[PDB]
Amino acid sequence: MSELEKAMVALIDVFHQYSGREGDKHKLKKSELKELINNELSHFLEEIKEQEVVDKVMETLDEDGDGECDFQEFMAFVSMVTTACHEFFEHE
Amino acid sequence: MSELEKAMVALIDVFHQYSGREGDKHKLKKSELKELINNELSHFLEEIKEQEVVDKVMETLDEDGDGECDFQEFMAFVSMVTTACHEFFEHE
Repeated sequence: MSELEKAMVALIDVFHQYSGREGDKHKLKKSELKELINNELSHFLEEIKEQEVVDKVMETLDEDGDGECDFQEFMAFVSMVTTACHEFFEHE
Repeated sequence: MSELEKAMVALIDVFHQYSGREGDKHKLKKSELKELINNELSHFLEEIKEQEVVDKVMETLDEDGDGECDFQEFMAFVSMVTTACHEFFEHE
């Protein structure tokens, strides 16, 4: 019944879901990760002030596009992008 | 209407709330951060296999206990701890 719990804990669910799709149940794919952000989230993205944060995770993302991601990797990857844009509390 | 959106985006809300408590509205406090994790989350914690992940963020947390945290800092800090415990998809 809290914010970080229902929300943060909900993230742990996405991995059990998206990753629970195919046989694997503890490893994602650089493509399902880049898609996880530009698909599930993709909404408050406008100019992206942290071009280095999104270009850093998006770079390693398009750099391999041939391996799989982990749970701590797709986790620290979804947070950096959700914090890239400077305006995150102002949606007028 | 997605998992990463309602969840991940919900996190951006916690900062606008917990931090929106006092005058500041874009900076948390090492104490409200450590409390943000052990207060809002605190639930699926059992043995914590990543004693280094929780001891790493919990160390810098109890190391300063005198400054304030940012939004990308409290963000990458809440993800590392929610991924510290190895068992995150098995709650029997």
